[PDB]
Amino acid sequence: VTTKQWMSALPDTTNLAALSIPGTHDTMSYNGDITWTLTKPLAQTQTMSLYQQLEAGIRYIDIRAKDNLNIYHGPIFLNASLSGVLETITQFLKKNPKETIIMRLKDEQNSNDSFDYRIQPLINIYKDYFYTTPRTDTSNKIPTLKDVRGKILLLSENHTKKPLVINSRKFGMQFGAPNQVIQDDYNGPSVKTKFKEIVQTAYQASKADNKLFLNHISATSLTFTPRQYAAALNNKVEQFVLNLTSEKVRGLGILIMDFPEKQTIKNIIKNNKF
Ligand SMILES: O[C@H]1[C@H](O)[C@@H](O)[C@H](O)[C@@H](O)[C@H]1O
Repeated sequence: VTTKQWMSALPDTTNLAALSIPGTHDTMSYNGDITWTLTKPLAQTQTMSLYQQLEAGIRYIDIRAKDNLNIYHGPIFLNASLSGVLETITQFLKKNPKETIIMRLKDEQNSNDSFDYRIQPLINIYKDYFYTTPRTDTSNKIPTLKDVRGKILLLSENHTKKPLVINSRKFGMQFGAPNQVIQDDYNGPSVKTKFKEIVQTAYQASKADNKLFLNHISATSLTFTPRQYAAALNNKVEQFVLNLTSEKVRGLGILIMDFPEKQTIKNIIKNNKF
């Protein structure tokens, strides 16, 4: 099967939590302004553009914005807007209608509630492309592929600490909600330690089927760049996944990476059953 349409080949009845999904950390940090090129080794986390990542099989993206609706990496402008991102993602789903995309949307200045209101008009323009439930529904249950076909599962992260509610509909769910387990030890861990946490989280992910696992392979430190961690960790993660596939262990959750190589993404995909 093609990496461009790998989810379409999966059974409609499969739960989102039962899959091994390749994703990218700080998805848009593959280009940026002058400050971006000056701090390139510290800030860059990807080489492939958004459309290229989607075509390569990535189904989980990490978009970080500010109330001006532009994409940022802290104080660094990434030469992209949320509209441009939304249009790209939406075009991909229109072309490949069975795929689904998990999208973490973070506010870079978590000090304001103005982010929630400002993004609403833009998100509303693409309402037909978002997985949505009624406001009253607090079921929190993880959807089935049938329900998210050709749609975006939004994971909101901002000051309000609540899910994006536009009109009477609740858009996606809250990032960090009780139905998702997150491993995000980014703050300078040793390679050995980081690997243990990745492996432990993947192990726990296999035993459960009622929660979403966001397992970050990514990290930084004052003396080790994202590029350096990826070069050490990605291959180790890849071989671990290859092994588990032999033991018939599937549904490892969302493996969120920096600088993922095409072959690595394919092997994570192959962990699912077709
Ligand atoms: O710099 C970190 C890092 O990128 C983590 O992966 C992300 O989850 C945190 O929100 C962010 O502050």
